[PDB]
Amino acid sequence: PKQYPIINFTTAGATVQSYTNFIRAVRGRLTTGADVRHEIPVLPNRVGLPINQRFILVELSNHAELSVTLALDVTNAYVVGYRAGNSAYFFHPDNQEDAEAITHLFTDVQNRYTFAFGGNYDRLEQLAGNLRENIELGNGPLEEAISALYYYSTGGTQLPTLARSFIICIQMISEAARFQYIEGEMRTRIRYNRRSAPDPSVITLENSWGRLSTAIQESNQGAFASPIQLQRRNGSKFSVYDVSILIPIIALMVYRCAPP
Ligand SMILES: O=C(O)c1ccc(Cc2cccs2)cc1
Repeated sequence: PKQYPIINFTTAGATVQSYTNFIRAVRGRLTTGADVRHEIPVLPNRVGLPINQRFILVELSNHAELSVTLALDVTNAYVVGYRAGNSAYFFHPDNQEDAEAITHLFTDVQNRYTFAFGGNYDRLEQLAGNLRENIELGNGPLEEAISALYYYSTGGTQLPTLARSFIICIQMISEAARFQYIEGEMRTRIRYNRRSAPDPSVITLENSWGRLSTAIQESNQGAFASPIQLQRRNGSKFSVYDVSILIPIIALMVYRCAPP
């Protein structure tokens, strides 16, 4: 339709309800082409997906009324790049096909840049000089991340702050879309007007998203080949035998194959 779907969100006067509707809307657009036949939605297969269905845009704004737009890949719900003003910035794609795909984003803009680095946490934590466990999430942090992303395009933001801001945005949007549990953790932060880094329960879920997507889609009648290990709020390890307990926790999965 000329442009990809746009969801708007603002930190200005943000409430639990407004964040909830925002995440609801993002999931909606992510799952237009999803396989919703089983207990957990499966995002469209990367292979053969027409380019006009490949991305969604998330436009973020704050009290300062600065605006940036993130591009998310519908196949994994992950941020691939963003726009601020007349410039767009992309994470380093892993292959030639992904590199072609992003040429279809933000075609309007004068200035296009591809970072040397990918958008995985390991690398972003390195650039930020900060682990996820010491980077606070909440409305306040998201407000500041929006400003920092905007001012990267004017020379006002240094790369470590940019990376820290991506880590914030990805967790509060992509991971909240992927995980009802993480969305809920954000709702609590918004309710009580607090900012705090994610505990190990949030972090291991984020790290386990691909593995969980795999174990679930390769399960025998919903029971797992081998158990997957997660962490509680206090760091203690437990394991999960079957999908039952994960249906309320994971909202979307990356396409995975299945056995012979
Ligand atoms: O006991 C806890 O603190 C705890 C246990 C499990 C999780 C992850 C899940 C929450 C609901 C189902 S699995 C988080 C925190």
